[PDB]
Amino acid sequence: DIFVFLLSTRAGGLGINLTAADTVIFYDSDWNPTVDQQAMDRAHRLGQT
DNA sequence: TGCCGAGGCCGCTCAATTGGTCGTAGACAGCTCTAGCACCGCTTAAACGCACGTACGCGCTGTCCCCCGCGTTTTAACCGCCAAGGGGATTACTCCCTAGTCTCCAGGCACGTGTCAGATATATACATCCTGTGCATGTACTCGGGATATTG
Repeated sequence: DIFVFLLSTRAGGLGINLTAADTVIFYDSDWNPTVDQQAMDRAHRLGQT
């Protein structure tokens, strides 16, 4: 049902296991990488096909 | 110079108040009482309030005559302060005991009536006690002089 999830990277970018998402959009970006890497790899992980 | 070190602005997360919504349980408002006994209306023969010079009692008044007030300033320590120290008032936790609930259960006594008496009120006669008045001394007072106590 739910088309889109809205997150802030520091709140939702860790641990969350959002394997249901086909795609990721950053509306803005932080001065520090690694945050975004976590935010992406909490979709991109072993559960996906 | 350098470096950097120290420096100054902005999203999480938690923790009281605040206000909102849920549902349910006696307790409030109201009805009909009904029922009855007080309020009323209606007389009566009743007490006690009240509008009203005058005798006159004292509240208020025109005088002079003095202490305590009124004014000054030195000082004197009273009272305020701040800062430090010690503990004891305080806080937060864990174990514990009973405060509180309900429930059953009885009879103690506070409740109520049933009769009718020793009580106290009211009158008349009255004597007596008590008030208001008038009337001596006896003291408690104000003063002066000296002894004892106490402050500086």
